[PDB]
Amino acid sequence: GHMVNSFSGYLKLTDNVYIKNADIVEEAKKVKPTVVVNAANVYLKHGGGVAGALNKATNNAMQVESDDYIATNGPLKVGGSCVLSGHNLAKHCLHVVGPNVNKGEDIQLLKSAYENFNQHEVLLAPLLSAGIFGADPIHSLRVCVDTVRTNVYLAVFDKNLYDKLVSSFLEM
Ligand SMILES: Nc1ncnc2c1ncn2[C@@H]1O[C@H](COP(=O)(O)OP(=O)(O)OC[C@H]2O[C@@H](O)[C@H](O)[C@@H]2O)[C@@H](O)[C@H]1O
Repeated sequence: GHMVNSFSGYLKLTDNVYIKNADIVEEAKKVKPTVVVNAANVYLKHGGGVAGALNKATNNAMQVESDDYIATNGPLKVGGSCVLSGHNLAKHCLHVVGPNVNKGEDIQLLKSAYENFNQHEVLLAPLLSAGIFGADPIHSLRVCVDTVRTNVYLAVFDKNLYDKLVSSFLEM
């Protein structure tokens, strides 16, 4: 049978949102998901954070394909997305651009970002904008839970952040 989208060890937060303390790259190898989400910039230049880890795991294939896409089509809009190959990690990678709060981009665009998730049944995803782009992780989670109606399995790398998110959620 197909052991595709074989998620295990997630906490169910809502009907359609699950969360786990895991490296999204390790989850990708284990699950072989249809879609993995990248927390991208508009240039798909995969730096630190999730983007760099995903790219490193593809031996730079993601960056080469991303360079090609951007050469052809130009940059994404903040809040926008594109579907590219998941290479050796997944069938597809949904590249989504959260607002860069560190450069004072409108936090409103984080709702636009998560809206992209609704075009896909099942996603393995991180918290958009909550790392290098300097949004409050609890805010990213709230906007995710409030916006996404499809099945999202969130991977949080940092144990302490995972614990703060889960406690903060289960108080309301
Ligand atoms: N390997 C990982 N697995 C799971 N979660 C991770 C991982 N690495 C980081 N995280 C967490 O995922 C969330 C997203 O952080 P970033 O990946 O930095 O995303 P973002 O804030 O949107 O920054 C995007 C920017 O950073 C670059 O990676 C990217 O090219 C873009 O310029 C944060 O909570 C971060 O701690």
